Amino acid sequence: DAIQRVGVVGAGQMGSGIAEVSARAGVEVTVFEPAEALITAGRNRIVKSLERAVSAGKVTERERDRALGLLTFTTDLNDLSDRQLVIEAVVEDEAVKSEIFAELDRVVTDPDAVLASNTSSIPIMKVAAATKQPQRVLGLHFFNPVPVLPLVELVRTLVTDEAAAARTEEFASTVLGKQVVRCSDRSGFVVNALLVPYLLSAIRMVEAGFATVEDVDKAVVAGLSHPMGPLRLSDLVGLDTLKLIADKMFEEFKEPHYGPPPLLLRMVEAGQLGKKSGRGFYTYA
Amino acid sequence: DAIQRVGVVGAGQMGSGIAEVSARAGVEVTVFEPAEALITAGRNRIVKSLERAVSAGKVTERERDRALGLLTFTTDLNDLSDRQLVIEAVVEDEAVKSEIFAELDRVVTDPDAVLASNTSSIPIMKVAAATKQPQRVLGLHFFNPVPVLPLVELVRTLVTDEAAAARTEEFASTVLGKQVVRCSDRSGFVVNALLVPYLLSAIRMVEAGFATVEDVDKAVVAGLSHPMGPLRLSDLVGLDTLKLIADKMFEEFKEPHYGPPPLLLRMVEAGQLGKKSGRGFYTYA
Repeated sequence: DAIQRVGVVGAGQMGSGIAEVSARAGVEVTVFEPAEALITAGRNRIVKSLERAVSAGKVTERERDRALGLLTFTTDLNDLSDRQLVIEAVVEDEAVKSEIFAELDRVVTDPDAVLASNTSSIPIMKVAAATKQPQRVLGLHFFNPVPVLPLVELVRTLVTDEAAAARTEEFASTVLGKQVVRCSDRSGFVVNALLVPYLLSAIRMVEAGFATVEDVDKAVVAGLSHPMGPLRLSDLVGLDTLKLIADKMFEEFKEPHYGPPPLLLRMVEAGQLGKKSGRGFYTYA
Repeated sequence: DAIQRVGVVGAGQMGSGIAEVSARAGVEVTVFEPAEALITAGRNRIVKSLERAVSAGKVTERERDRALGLLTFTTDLNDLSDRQLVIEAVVEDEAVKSEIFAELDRVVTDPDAVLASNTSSIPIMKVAAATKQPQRVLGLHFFNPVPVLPLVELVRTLVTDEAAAARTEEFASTVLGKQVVRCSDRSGFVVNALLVPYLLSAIRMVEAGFATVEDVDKAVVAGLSHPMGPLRLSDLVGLDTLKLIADKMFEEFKEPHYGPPPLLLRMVEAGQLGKKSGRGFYTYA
């Protein structure tokens, strides 16, 4: 019934956060990547994250050691054969995700197991259709920084098994201590679908010279009590990431207000991607 | 150069808020309503407000009385003749605002005086066009609760005098302690033009059964760290106010995503206006 054996495929920012929160909650976690370079970069992310948490008095030294003791890193996909829940968080590319789900579906043989994707941009039904048992597949969508933000979106396809969804929801709630939000398999789900068009409209105001970057952000923090204004927040999301979600939402829904504005296109093309490149709507030193 | 004598036209929720914060800032304030019944309603708003604020530790016993000491209520518009700044916050109706601004213009004779509108729905140029000195008119847009939210929008028309704008900005910053955001005379200004399409998009999600009211609000609070989710917030803005602002944005810009969705229309027709009627997206006892 209950989930004690978790697998994670991918060890970027999101994959590393998902593995960290699962190990800190006391679950056995196996992290898979195809190459030794990617394993070591993933392990180093988790080690550094946990070292910061210790320096700030949020986790003890023994907690940190216990978490690391529950993490197993491997480049053999067969080490995932005994998992009850596997979460995929790799590059946002349809063909790479389909190949990984075909191979997970063969290797992970427990009929009660769940195969979940963290994707923001590929429809869940498309990765489910890569498997021989599509009823085991769903969306489980997390938010950076995964160890802090207490939310997941749980996305059922047309064929997701009801009992698979209930097991996953109970895991996210009872083990990870997160709030669970349900929705249908539609581009952007709930959170991104409200957030991205709002950020785009702010970018359009700036582009049309209707208000400055500083005044838009000021107006939102003071008037709406958000922690951060939309241009600052676009910079944190990443302008390339914002452009990709916007492109997928336009493709699905065809309404022009979902499409990326010209200023955003010009900034992505110049390499002005926000905080991660050193500049977007603001400069980062 | 410096403002010490302020007039407020109207004593509903916004006008009483504007008078309170000016009196607490140590400026002299005359509040005007035509009918004596409206006057008593206003004083009581302000005394309740100042009491609820002494209750929760916020202000020295005598401050409350210094503030009350600086407020004068009148049913004679000619008492506003000596005002340096007059702020109108009456019913959102073009023909009513026009009459008031034409009279104000005749009564206030100082050429350096400023006549300002708190309106959300009428273009500032239209109320300016009703006066003989249009260069004295601008928008000064506050946000409820006015003694808490530290923001105003300062909206220049095509003809607002530079000196009038700079004096008004200095009053808002230096005297009221508010942040000041500039923009042009366009439906929604900055804040409402970002907020309202975002709220409408949440309502469309609810209407299509894509996610529940509680799940959308949960996702925004946990996911985006907003203090309040969009349907809770709609209930607090008022669904009638939301419909009015959406109607004007649609008339100005003609893009369908600015128009009010059918669920919002039916709710307003049913008298389900949010917190103030006892029911909107949620029930209030």
